[PDB]
Amino acid sequence: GWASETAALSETATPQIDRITIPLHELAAMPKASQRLLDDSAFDIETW
Amino acid sequence: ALNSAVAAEGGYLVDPQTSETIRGVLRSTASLRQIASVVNVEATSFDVLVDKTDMGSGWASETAALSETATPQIDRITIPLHELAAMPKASQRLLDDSAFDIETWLANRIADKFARAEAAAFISGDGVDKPTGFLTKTKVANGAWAWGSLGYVATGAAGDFAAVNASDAVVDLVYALGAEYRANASFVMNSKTAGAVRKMKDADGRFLWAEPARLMGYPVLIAEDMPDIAANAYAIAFGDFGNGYTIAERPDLRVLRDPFSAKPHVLFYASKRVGGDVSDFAAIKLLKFAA
Amino acid sequence: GGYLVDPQTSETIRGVLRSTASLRQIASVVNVEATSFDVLVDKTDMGS
Repeated sequence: GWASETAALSETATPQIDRITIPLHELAAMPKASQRLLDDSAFDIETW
Repeated sequence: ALNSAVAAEGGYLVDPQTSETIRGVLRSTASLRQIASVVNVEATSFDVLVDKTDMGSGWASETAALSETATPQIDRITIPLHELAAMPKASQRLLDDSAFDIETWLANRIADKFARAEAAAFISGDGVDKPTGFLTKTKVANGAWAWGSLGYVATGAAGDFAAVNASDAVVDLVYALGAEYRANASFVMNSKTAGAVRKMKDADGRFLWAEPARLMGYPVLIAEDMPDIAANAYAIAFGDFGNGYTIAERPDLRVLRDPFSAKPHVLFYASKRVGGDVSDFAAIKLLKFAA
Repeated sequence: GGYLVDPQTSETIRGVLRSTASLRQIASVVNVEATSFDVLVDKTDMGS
């Protein structure tokens, strides 16, 4: 603030630091493919 | 564009020209420093060494077996060299926007106050944290004069000078001082004592005493810190302060500006340190008004 | 200290700005060192 010609000029204020956390979770998927329908199938399911 | 008197019709184009230097009341400077013994000393104290006595001469015979003669005993006097400090507070917004030189004026106005505050200590100051003036030196009647004391001559009447033979207490004070100290000696009075001296007039109304304002031919230092003519006061002193009084000082003024204590101000802290008391007690006589 | 401040004073005295368009930059300006100027025109034309 404007100090003015005469004043004590006390301590004003300081930005209060706040911390935001990005917990970094994981994204998972487990397609359960049978073994039969994996080698007797003409389509490559393991790459599909 | 018209007359410079009325404001709107061209009166705003004037700008009063201010002073060159910021003047001030010209206060007393007769400080006894210019007549006493000022010695630069960068220490905690000054220790003078005097010879309170003298030797003995023989006038030896042709066959006399010369004996040992006297030898002057020696006195040491310690000038404590106290300090004098003043701390004026000037705003920082002022110092910036103040076309004069406020710092140089503050140091020049302080050095005027110090040269004036130490003039009181050299005359009537006591011993605590300040030089002892020659008035606090156990004044003893003259004739019964010892070394550790200042002599004085009495006037007669208590309130003022003698009732009948006035102006004899002044002349015998002169000739009670020693022909070698009177060579360069001077009275010390205040403004209202030197006035009461000039008002002294003979039996016909004419002044009996005939810019430096000397008295009986000897100079007069018009102090402002000696006592005036009271019931039992020492209003007039006279002596060779060139040898009687010694001043010890550091010939500078240490100013420490402090922008930190008072934050929007600067708070100049200046302090020179000076001390001094009488070193030759035989060289200062006094005029007590008691009896 | 409030007596010895002496504000600055805007080295040149300014004024409100007025328009400079004066019809001189479209009209005909004739330097005439006389009591008056004449012009000679042809209010009509010839015949054929």
